[PDB]
Amino acid sequence: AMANFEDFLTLDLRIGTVTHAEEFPAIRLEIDFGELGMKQSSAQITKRYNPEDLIGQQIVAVVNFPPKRVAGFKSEVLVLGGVPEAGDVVLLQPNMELPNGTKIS
Amino acid sequence: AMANFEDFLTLDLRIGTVTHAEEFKEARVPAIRLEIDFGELGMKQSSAQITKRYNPEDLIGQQIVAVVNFPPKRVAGFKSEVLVLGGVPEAGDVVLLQPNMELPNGTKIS
Repeated sequence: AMANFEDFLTLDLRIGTVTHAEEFPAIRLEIDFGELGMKQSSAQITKRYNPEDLIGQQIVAVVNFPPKRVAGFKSEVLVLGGVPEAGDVVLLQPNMELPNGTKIS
Repeated sequence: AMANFEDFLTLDLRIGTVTHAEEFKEARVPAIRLEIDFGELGMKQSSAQITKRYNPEDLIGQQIVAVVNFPPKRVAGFKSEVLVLGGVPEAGDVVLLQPNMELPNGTKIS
């Protein structure tokens, strides 16, 4: 099914840096989005990522959806990844460091 | 302004690998013309205004992220079939998105 570019333009895709990560199947993240401030995300990225690995990792997120609660944790942004098989995620990242809050287009 | 998740679900974002790249002028703007392998979707062509930070040589074999289900974009005879995504920290400056680890071409993004 063909998509509308104006729907893409409604999305706010940003770069942010992971500043905290914790696991108690998801990882709770806090992420620095620059002028947008700090935001939380819950990400089902336990297949490949250990919370230690992630501090200072730059990610790509959609920042302007309504929040959702995952096991009580407020997830405010949707962190984007490729899914080559069910349960598996590889994070997207910029190829070079960018300023936090950089817009994607 | 707040976006609807259902609208996001209409988009088809995919990983592809650049197999060929050439510097050219798109409507008198320096750009790189890319041929990109999207796995099950096959080969697609795109133009990207990425000359600030990229040269054709170092793009070959690189994996990128693109939206593949928009109508094609045409500029001055050049059809772009996918939108290659990048961060734009200032005018003229593009840093490409990439997967953090290797993925099969055509892998879907969510």
